[PDB]
Amino acid sequence: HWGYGKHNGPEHWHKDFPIAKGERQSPVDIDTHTAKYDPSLKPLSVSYDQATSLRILNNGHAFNVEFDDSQDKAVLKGGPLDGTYRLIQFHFHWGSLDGQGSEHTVDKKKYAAELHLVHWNTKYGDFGKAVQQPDGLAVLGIFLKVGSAKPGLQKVVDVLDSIKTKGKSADFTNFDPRGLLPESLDYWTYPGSLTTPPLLECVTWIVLKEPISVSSEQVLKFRKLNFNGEGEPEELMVDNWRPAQPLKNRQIKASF
Ligand SMILES: O=S(=O)(NO)c1ccccc1
Ligand SMILES: O=S(=O)(NO)c1ccccc1
Ligand SMILES: O=S(=O)(NO)c1ccccc1
Ligand SMILES: O=S(=O)(NO)c1ccccc1
Ligand SMILES: [Zn+2]
Repeated sequence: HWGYGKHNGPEHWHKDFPIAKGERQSPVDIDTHTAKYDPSLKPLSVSYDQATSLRILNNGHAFNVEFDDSQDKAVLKGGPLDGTYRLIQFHFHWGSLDGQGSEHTVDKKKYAAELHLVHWNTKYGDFGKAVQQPDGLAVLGIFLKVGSAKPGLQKVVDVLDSIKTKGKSADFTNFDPRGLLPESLDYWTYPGSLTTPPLLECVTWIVLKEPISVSSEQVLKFRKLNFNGEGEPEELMVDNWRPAQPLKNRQIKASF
């Protein structure tokens, strides 16, 4: 199936997922000098105080920290969003080297990794129905740069050896996603899509300007994960990022 290898990578996805060449695909390069401040944007509200993480899973593409979304425990509101969006899971995209890893770029600059907190519009009832709507999802993207260690990420880092291969999962309760946010909520927003197949165009992207810093040791542990399942030839889980796609007929707005 799809992956990030030479024969099943981003350049091959379109054959099974035609929308890969669509009109609102993600990620995109964020040209800071073309994005315009938008006064109509309301203050962004990230309410993760009642978040309930459940477990962490290696799905063979990345690892997802899943949350209980049967109620409005962890939600995203405001900004360019209408209504309430429920956090369902978060994951990262990273590279084999510190100079690459992020999916979105800023003035062509690539970060070592990118965090994606996925939320679905509660007016659609469930994630499944949400991915059938143009405003069904909202993903908060956060860039990671190598520097000082990020305390709030260590818990994730230390559980990774228990989910080394595809299909493995482990309990991951009481994790606070607020520990992964930067001080400032300044952001850029634009209409986009999932950056992984099925590449559905149902996402309102909210990408924070301020990156969080993680240590070399922390990202190094991300790179020890496997794309393969237990017992198969080892393929390190690195460079699981989709490159920038054509912006086409879209405008990126800045909250600042
Ligand atoms: O998911 S894909 O990249 N679509 O072309 C793929 C490539 C090779 C074999 C199976 C799937
Ligand atoms: O797609 S997932 O991240 N892993 O299965 C998920 C998380 C919460 C609920 C359903 C699915
Ligand atoms: O676009 S993503 O944030 N990363 O590909 C995403 C992944 C799974 C489900 C929704 C969004
Ligand atoms: O574009 S990718 O397929 N995923 O990031 C890639 C694979 C190997 C090296 C760089 C990029
Ligand atoms: Zn992602």
